[PDB]
Amino acid sequence: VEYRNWSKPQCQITGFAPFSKDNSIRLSAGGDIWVTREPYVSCDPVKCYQFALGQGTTLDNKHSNDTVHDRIPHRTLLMNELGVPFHLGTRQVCIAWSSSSCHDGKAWLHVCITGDDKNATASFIYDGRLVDSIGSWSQNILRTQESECVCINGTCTVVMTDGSASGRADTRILFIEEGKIVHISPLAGSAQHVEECSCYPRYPGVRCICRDNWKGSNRPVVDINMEDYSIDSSYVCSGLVGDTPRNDDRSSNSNCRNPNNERGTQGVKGWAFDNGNDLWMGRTISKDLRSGYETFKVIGGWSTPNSKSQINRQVIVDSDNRSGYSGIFSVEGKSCINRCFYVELIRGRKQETRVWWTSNSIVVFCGTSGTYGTGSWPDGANINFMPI
Amino acid sequence: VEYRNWSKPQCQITGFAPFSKDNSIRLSAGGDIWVTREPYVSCDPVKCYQFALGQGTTLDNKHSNDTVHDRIPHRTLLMNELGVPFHLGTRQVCIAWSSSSCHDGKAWLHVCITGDDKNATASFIYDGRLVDSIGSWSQNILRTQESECVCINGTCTVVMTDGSASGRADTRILFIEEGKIVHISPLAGSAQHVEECSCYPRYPGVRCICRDNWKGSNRPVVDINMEDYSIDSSYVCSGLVGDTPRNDDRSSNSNCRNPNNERGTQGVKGWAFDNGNDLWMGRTISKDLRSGYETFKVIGGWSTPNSKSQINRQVIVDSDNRSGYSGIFSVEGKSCINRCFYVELIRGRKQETRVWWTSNSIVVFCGTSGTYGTGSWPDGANINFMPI
Amino acid sequence: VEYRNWSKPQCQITGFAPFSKDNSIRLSAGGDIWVTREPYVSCDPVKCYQFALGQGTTLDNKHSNDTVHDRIPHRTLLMNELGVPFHLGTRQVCIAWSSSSCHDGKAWLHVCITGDDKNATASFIYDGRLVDSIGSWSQNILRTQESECVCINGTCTVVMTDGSASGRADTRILFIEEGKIVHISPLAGSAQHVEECSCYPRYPGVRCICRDNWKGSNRPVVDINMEDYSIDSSYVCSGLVGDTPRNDDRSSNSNCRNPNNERGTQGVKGWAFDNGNDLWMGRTISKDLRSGYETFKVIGGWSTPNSKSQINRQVIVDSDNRSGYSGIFSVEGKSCINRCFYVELIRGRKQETRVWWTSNSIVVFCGTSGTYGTGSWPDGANINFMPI
Amino acid sequence: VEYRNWSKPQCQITGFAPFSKDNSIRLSAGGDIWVTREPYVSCDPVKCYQFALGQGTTLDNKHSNDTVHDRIPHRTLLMNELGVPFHLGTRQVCIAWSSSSCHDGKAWLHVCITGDDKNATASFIYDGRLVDSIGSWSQNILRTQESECVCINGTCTVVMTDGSASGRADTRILFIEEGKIVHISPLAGSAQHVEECSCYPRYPGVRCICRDNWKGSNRPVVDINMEDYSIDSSYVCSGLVGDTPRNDDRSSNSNCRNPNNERGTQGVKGWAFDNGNDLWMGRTISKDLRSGYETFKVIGGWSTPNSKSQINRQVIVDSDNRSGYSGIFSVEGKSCINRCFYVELIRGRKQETRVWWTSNSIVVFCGTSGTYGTGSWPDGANINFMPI
Ligand SMILES: *[C@@H]1O[C@H](CO[C@H]2O[C@@H](C)[C@@H](O)[C@@H](O)[C@@H]2O)[C@@H](O[C@@H]2O[C@H](CO)[C@@H](O[C@@H]3O[C@H](CO)[C@@H](O)[C@H](O[C@H]4O[C@H](CO)[C@@H](O[C@@H]5O[C@H](CO)[C@@H](O[C@H]6O[C@H](CO)[C@H](OS(=O)(=O)O)[C@H](O)[C@H]6NC(C)=O)[C@H](O)[C@H]5NC(C)=O)[C@H](O)[C@@H]4O)[C@@H]3O)[C@H](O)[C@H]2NC(C)=O)[C@H](O)[C@H]1NC(C)=O
Ligand SMILES: *[C@@H]1O[C@H](CO)[C@@H](O[C@@H]2O[C@H](CO)[C@@H](O[C@@H]3O[C@H](CO[C@H]4O[C@H](CO)[C@@H](O)[C@H](O)[C@@H]4O)[C@@H](O)[C@H](O[C@H]4O[C@H](CO)[C@@H](O)[C@H](O)[C@@H]4O[C@H]4O[C@H](CO)[C@@H](O)[C@H](O)[C@@H]4O)[C@@H]3O)[C@H](O)[C@H]2NC(C)=O)[C@H](O)[C@H]1NC(C)=O
Ligand SMILES: *[C@@H]1O[C@H](CO)[C@@H](O[C@@H]2O[C@H](CO)[C@@H](O[C@@H]3O[C@H](CO[C@H]4O[C@H](CO)[C@@H](O)[C@H](O)[C@@H]4O)[C@@H](O)[C@H](O[C@H]4O[C@H](CO)[C@@H](O)[C@H](O)[C@@H]4O[C@H]4O[C@H](CO)[C@@H](O)[C@H](O)[C@@H]4O)[C@@H]3O)[C@H](O)[C@H]2NC(C)=O)[C@H](O)[C@H]1NC(C)=O
Ligand SMILES: *[C@@H]1O[C@H](CO)[C@@H](O[C@@H]2O[C@H](CO)[C@@H](O[C@@H]3O[C@H](CO[C@H]4O[C@H](CO)[C@@H](O)[C@H](O)[C@@H]4O)[C@@H](O)[C@H](O[C@H]4O[C@H](CO)[C@@H](O)[C@H](O)[C@@H]4O[C@H]4O[C@H](CO)[C@@H](O)[C@H](O)[C@@H]4O)[C@@H]3O)[C@H](O)[C@H]2NC(C)=O)[C@H](O)[C@H]1NC(C)=O
Ligand SMILES: *[C@@H]1O[C@H](CO)[C@@H](O[C@@H]2O[C@H](CO)[C@@H](O[C@@H]3O[C@H](CO[C@H]4O[C@H](CO)[C@@H](O)[C@H](O)[C@@H]4O)[C@@H](O)[C@H](O[C@H]4O[C@H](CO)[C@@H](O)[C@H](O)[C@@H]4O[C@H]4O[C@H](CO)[C@@H](O)[C@H](O)[C@@H]4O)[C@@H]3O)[C@H](O)[C@H]2NC(C)=O)[C@H](O)[C@H]1NC(C)=O
Ligand SMILES: CC(=O)N[C@H]1[C@H]([C@H](O)[C@H](O)CO)O[C@@](O)(C(=O)O)C[C@@H]1O
Ligand SMILES: CC(=O)N[C@H]1[C@H]([C@H](O)[C@H](O)CO)O[C@@](O)(C(=O)O)C[C@@H]1O
Ligand SMILES: CC(=O)N[C@H]1[C@H]([C@H](O)[C@H](O)CO)O[C@@](O)(C(=O)O)C[C@@H]1O
Ligand SMILES: CC(=O)N[C@H]1[C@H]([C@H](O)[C@H](O)CO)O[C@@](O)(C(=O)O)C[C@@H]1O
Ligand SMILES: *[C@@H]1O[C@H](CO)[C@@H](O)[C@H](O)[C@H]1NC(C)=O
Ligand SMILES: *[C@@H]1O[C@H](CO)[C@@H](O)[C@H](O)[C@H]1NC(C)=O
Ligand SMILES: [Ca+2]
Ligand SMILES: [Ca+2]
Ligand SMILES: [Ca+2]
Ligand SMILES: [Ca+2]
Repeated sequence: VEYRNWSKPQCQITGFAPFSKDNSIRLSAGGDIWVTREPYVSCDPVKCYQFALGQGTTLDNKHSNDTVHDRIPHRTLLMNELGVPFHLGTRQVCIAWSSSSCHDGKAWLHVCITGDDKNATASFIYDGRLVDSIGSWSQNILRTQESECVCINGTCTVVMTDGSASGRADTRILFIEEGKIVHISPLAGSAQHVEECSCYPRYPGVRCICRDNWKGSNRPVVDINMEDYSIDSSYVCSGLVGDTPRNDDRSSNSNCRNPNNERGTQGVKGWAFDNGNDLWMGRTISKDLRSGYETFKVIGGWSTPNSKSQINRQVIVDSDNRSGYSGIFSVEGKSCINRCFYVELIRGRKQETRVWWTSNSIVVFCGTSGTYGTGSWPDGANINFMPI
Repeated sequence: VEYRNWSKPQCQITGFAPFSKDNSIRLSAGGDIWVTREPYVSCDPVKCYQFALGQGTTLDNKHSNDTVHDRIPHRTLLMNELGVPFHLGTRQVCIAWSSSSCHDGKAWLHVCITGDDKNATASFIYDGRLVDSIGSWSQNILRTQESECVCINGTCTVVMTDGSASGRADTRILFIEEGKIVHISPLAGSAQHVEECSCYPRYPGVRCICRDNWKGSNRPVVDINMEDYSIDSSYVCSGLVGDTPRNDDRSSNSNCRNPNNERGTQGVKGWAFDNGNDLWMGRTISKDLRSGYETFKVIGGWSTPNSKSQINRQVIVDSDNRSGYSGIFSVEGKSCINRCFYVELIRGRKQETRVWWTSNSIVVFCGTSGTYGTGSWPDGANINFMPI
Repeated sequence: VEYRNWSKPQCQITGFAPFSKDNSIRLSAGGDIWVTREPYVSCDPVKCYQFALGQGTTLDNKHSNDTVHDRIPHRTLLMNELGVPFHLGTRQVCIAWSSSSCHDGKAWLHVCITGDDKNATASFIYDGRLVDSIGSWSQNILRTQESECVCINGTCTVVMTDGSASGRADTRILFIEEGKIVHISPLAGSAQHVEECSCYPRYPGVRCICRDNWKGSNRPVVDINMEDYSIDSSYVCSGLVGDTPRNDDRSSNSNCRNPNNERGTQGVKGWAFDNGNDLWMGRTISKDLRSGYETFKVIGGWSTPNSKSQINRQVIVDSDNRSGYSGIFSVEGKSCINRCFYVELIRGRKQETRVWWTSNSIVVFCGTSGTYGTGSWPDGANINFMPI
Repeated sequence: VEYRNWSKPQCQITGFAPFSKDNSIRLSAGGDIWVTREPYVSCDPVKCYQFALGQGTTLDNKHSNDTVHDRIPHRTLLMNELGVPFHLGTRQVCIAWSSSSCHDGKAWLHVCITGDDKNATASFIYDGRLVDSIGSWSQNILRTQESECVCINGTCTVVMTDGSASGRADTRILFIEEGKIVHISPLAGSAQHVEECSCYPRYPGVRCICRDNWKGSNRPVVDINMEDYSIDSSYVCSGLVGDTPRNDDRSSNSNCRNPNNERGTQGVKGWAFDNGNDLWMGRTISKDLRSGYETFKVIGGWSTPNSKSQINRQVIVDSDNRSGYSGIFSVEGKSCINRCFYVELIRGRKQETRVWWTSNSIVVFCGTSGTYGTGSWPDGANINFMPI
């Protein structure tokens, strides 16, 4: 067994093709299914696994009432082969209300965060053993990715932040070998706020598109040099802009360097990735609510301040259905490495009031160089049939 | 690990012996079992797996209401070891309302089709990764086998069609190596309509008996030359005729070359395979409804226009119980390769009105050169005990 | 991987020690558990599996009503690691209302019997593939062991009978290599009726203690010569006598050669095994009903006509609780091969009338050369808490 | 595969970091979860498994009524990967109302005890086979660890006791190779009563901190010489004292040699381990009830009679929530071997009267040399939502 070094060209893609859907909410109205949120999928070298933070309860269970809250001591990271839903025989890999897992070629790495908001501890579990831990540096909710970390040659890097949600915060990128933190680098460059990074191997680096929860509608870019541990950061040039709230494409802007200050506050985890000077990306279809999801290529989106020429758009969840968080994940192919993404469909409170729980389900698509058609693949549950 | 090349004689068979039954509908009245239809079983070199398209819900779940529909975005391909039923811990291998999976010696191939009827996309998942995709060529429901594809020396072939259901349609046979489409051949020869092929290794070719949904009660034969990618097609000579609707054996005909035009429209997936000049086959016992299932050898059935001398018949599901789709699957034996088949028993709407769901269960038999007796092995559920 | 040849001394045993209990009936009042009967456990070279014939339904399911019947088309052989109960994710290995499985060192062999009582077919599934089949020779319920077959050097032998239940019947011992029947030997020697053999490796032979359902309270002994395929048969000498109905030890007899004709008709599957001139055995504690279960050594029980000196008795299920079938299974130890047994605890109709189902649970003990104490380990379900 | 010899330094630890929580009671109000108590986790060389004694029933099942009792014939040892809860597909490894499992590098060892209180039998199951058994020496509840045994170079040692609960009792330490008892040593040194040892590898020995159920609030220390089979025993020096009932730190004492006689009677399984002259330990936060759980280092706690200087304390379950038994488990790390612990959170009767069952759930932490924060991770179930 050898370490993953990811040195293969990114595959050229034409757009995305359907890959998986687990249908957890339709099934919960006739089965015992875990209540979850912040899902993600990561992939070892032979097969793919889906993950999620559970709320320590199943949906048709009175303990699902008020699961809107993001942090309780009972949240654990659930892990299953991609496609098998979170039934009662699923494994709780660790205690966590914030996580990031990745496989380095030889074993899985899970960083799990639980604890008091003001004094959280992050555990680094590697190959089944606890190998290290870190406590909260700014005493205000130590958080992380909520999607995959990425390892090159034995070192896995994860980006975490502690500080204000909508204010200045402290961000450090950690480099860890076999579960042991081997270096910590503070954020550098121009990003003003960084939360939930969606990171991906871009040999010899790793690149992350994150959430700016303070001043931007455009998303931050964090660049990690795996050899010097140097960090660099900017914003995505695309004038099209992927966070929610966002302005609307007529009036939206990005200059590649600062927060655009257009409906800056709040956000949603998202992804985007480069292809030459172009950008492939997804965002919700609504500019105000987390509804619908669409992906497209922005010609010039990676390199020209404000480029808004779009092409190859695809609807993934129509605008009348709910979406949520989304992230990227890379699968190594035979000749190139491909990029795929998952989009969390959340259901329940606060937006839907008939029930007292909050849960999600997932749908995931992978890049393709072939051809494809059209569709909309939403959650599917009829809220009127659900246990409340 | 090496590629399956299937070069071994077909085993001589005497008839079929019982092999598996999963009992999914009896169990659904006291367990959480997936709602499914279009089942099939395929087999890797060490063990056999059963598959089916689920309706993204379990039976005792309000979302099972109106599952009569064949295509919704929530259908996924379910996969389990043959014999373990589709309980909540089953894996949804991909998104699909039409599929075909096969194992080439080294990994599984799944072609999954989802999307808009007018603009569907077929994904080629090989060894866990998405490796290729194709969009709809005639903009009218891209569909495929619904049973096993077959691979020889590394190339797997699947036959798909897009076009009218009962009208002229476009059929292409795709050759794919490691998930990547390496050639596409249009249908050739005399078949007029080809849907749902039941294909099997017949070294160095592959032969398929399909469904003619427009003008025939006799079934099409598609012959694929794995070396030139040439396609040839005809109809099965047997005057006995396996599609449903069918005429009745007194008045039924087939001339090996054209649709017989006897109750042509509509059909049901079926199988049949050759043995010298003889034909082994199964069809429903009713000539109008999908009820009962029987298998037999037709002396001369493969080679003489209209041969109707039957022998070795076996009832598999008596004529008072429901059957459905059926297909073939080959298992490599020690000295010869054997042929087996599965018969889908559907239950629910539209035929049975007490409940609002539609689901199936399966029973599967394998060829045998030994001896056997008689029986009838139907679904078994008492419709009056079912959740509605 | 090599073939099991069982050539190691039988371990000297002092009595039996507790080994497993699966608690299927207590659990069925709060879980979806398969309805089953005729359980048995067999063991491959690394681990042990428990088996049973299911009634194609779970207990809290309306289809469990009237499961008293021994043969319906929906019965399948269930198989799980010893100790995990038959939950909905269990595998139905084959269709069968009568079975026998064994592992020959390299793969499992399952002989499964389904079909019409007057024309049943037995399938020989080996290593996942159907490899052979046989039809009913006397047209009257082809039946077999209901416990483990045993293989030595590649050949597995099973004993089957077809004929009257309580009358003269036809018994053949089949020798099968890799799933293929390689020889069939008719019964020889003095046994008058042979049903349900409990067989065990006794290098270079196999010895079986069976059920005489016509004229005996003493149990038949069938001896198979694996090298000439010769069969020999007698009755167990012990005057103590293990079938139920039985007379009572004061008035019971056995002369090692003929049925004792003491409450001959009917019976129950049982086991017994030799140790020098002694006999280790188990029987129900009642001489009329299948209640309680006790094991003991009968000094001289193997060799002296009528020996009744008992020693080392152990109660396994007290006389106020229900028991059922019981059988033997051998596990190869490090220096000797040990003998273990399972005892089926049945519940439900006809004896208990509150519920309409019939099911069992199991408890299993293994030989030991150490020390042990006392106990009673019954089913445990309170019939008043059960779903009816 | 080679035998575990545990010869690596203990890792230096700073305190404990969160490791797993299975949430079995919240889940039981919406799923079929086993009723259990006396949990523990043990770990083979690649991964960790959690264990527990089940009460042969699930919680939402009428058979859970009155599960307060510690010994019934239906209790079995359950075993799963750490983190997957005891759902219906869990394996009952053996019959037992008292257990101890450990992995010696090459296979698991399970000592299981069932039987009559006055005449219990302990089975030694090794690598799937029963290999030995022992009967009760003092005819009064043969009991054992209820947490992991530990093996060095092929020999596993377990400590068992038979005798009075609160009175003089007989304790023997057994040494077993491959499931076979190879030597038995009676307790020696100064401990007066020894129950439930929490033992750990301390090359070349094994050290155990146990429960003194007769005369002490301070816990016994048992030292096993793996080379001479010599036993030595004392009490933990720490004046802080970990059993419950206990006096309170102002008035508590320990002189390293005798029971302190401060609220001696009764107890609770616990752990503690040495680090130079210091002691790491956990105890309940209440000195009277099993509520809350806290861990800390006692400077001088291992070597100075009565040392009470505490430092590094951590709350694990706040004082307003229930805790229970706790034990230690060692995981071999890359350069040193680490120590981890589990704390059983019990719920139900007798303390909580709304329901009629008694069950537990677990939370587990592992040592860490890094940093950490604060939290409280209790069971979580709202007793008013539970099935009764
Ligand atoms: C968890 O477990 C516990 C304990 O578990 C064990 O419990 C049982 C269930 C076992 O089976 C095990 O499986 C289990 O593990 C449970 O707790 C128990 O729950 C019981 C109820 O479920 C409760 O009540 C008991 O239950 C027993 C069986 O369930 C009964 O036998 C018992 O009563 C018996 O004796 C009674 C004597 O009076 C008798 O009463 C009859 O009724 C009338 C009442 O009006 C008597 O007299 C009146 O009669 C007429 C009118 O009809 C005249 O009226 S009038 O005055 O003129 O107007 C009479 O004059 C008047 N009498 C006067 C004035 O004196 C009548 O005479 C009686 N009949 C006779 C023939 O005597 C009754 O029929 C029974 O025979 C009682 O019901 C248990 O106490 C309770 N135990 C504990 C420790 O809690 C838990 O419930 C479960 N539950 C859960 C959820 O876990
Ligand atoms: C079957 O399935 C296939 C695959 O899904 C599908 O094809 C894809 O269709 C989409 C939708 O049309 C294509 O994406 C669009 O691409 C155009 C750009 O392409 C045109 O122009 C360039 C040069 O500019 C030419 O080279 C090219 O040949 C085309 O002529 C974009 O402009 C589209 O974006 C606009 O439209 C979206 C809605 O479709 C808006 O939401 C978006 O905001 C953009 O609108 C803005 O700009 C417009 C002017 O530029 C303006 O008019 C609006 O008001 C607004 O300001 C979109 O990206 C995609 O590329 C196709 N993919 C491929 C591989 O062919 C089939 O359509 C489908 N058919 C059916 C029946 O289902
Ligand atoms: C125990 O189990 C065994 C195995 O299942 C079973 O044996 C099988 O029985 C079936 C049913 O009889 C056999 O199949 C029939 O085969 C005949 C042909 O065989 C006869 O004729 C040939 C020469 O022609 C001889 O060589 C041979 O020895 C036989 O004499 C077919 O004719 C049968 O088909 C007709 O009957 C069917 C119903 O059985 C109809 O549904 C079908 O439509 C056919 O009918 C048409 O033709 C008839 C004249 O040809 C006419 O009379 C009708 O009106 C109609 O027009 C059928 O294929 C099978 O081969 C046996 N298998 C083996 C290996 O022996 C036992 O019967 C079973 N016994 C019991 C008690 O359960
Ligand atoms: C703790 O746990 C241990 C292990 O379970 C247990 O020890 C076992 O006890 C049983 C029950 O006593 C023992 O089995 C009995 O063995 C005697 C024979 O042994 C005696 O005699 C021989 C010579 O004959 C001596 O060598 C030997 O030392 C003994 O003195 C059998 O006779 C017993 O069978 C009779 O009793 C049964 C009930 O116990 C009846 O059901 C059975 O039908 C037999 O009765 C018939 O014969 C009797 C005269 O022979 C007559 O009196 C009756 O009316 C009837 O006609 C039985 O097999 C077993 O060997 C012990 N095992 C070991 C390894 O020691 C402890 O007893 C247990 N203690 C407690 C308190 O739980
Ligand atoms: C964020 O998370 C971190 C990690 O959890 C946490 O840090 C830890 O805090 C705890 C609680 O304070 C620390 O443990 C205490 O340690 C002191 C000893 O340390 C002091 O004194 C020594 C020399 O004596 C100095 O070297 C050292 O620098 C400190 O000044 C203990 O005394 C504490 O025990 C007493 O307090 C407990 C409650 O905290 C009592 O329950 C216990 O019974 C002890 O009380 C008794 O003695 C007292 C006098 O000694 C007396 O006043 C009482 O009345 C009573 O008689 C305790 O062990 C731990 O070491 C810290 N860990 C690390 C790695 O730093 C942060 O506090 C946390 N912050 C927030 C906001 O959440
Ligand atoms: C650790 C934690 O609470 N993370 C939460 C984050 C933070 O609130 C934002 O990043 C602001 O910092 O976002 C969510 O609330 C959200 O957008 O739905 C969900 C997530 O659980
Ligand atoms: C992709 C799709 O809809 N396939 C469906 C096909 C087509 O309708 C026919 O092939 C006509 O083209 O047949 C069914 O309707 C049927 O016979 O029960 C089921 C199946 O789901
Ligand atoms: C194949 C079959 O029906 N086997 C059944 C046998 C036969 O009836 C007897 O062997 C008489 O032949 O015994 C049972 O009825 C019984 O004793 O409970 C159960 C079993 O299912
Ligand atoms: C074998 C057995 O009954 N063990 C039990 C022990 C003993 O009672 C004590 O060790 C006194 O000997 O402790 C418990 O009761 C307890 O503390 O909750 C639980 C456990 O099941
Ligand atoms: C088919 O494969 C087998 C097994 O690898 C090989 O021995 C045989 O020669 C091959 N035959 C052909 C015609 O490819
Ligand atoms: C312990 O085991 C390791 C791994 O096999 C070995 O290298 C080491 O030398 C052993 N040490 C002792 C003291 O047995
Ligand atoms: Ca924002
Ligand atoms: Ca037709
Ligand atoms: Ca009899
Ligand atoms: Ca005490």
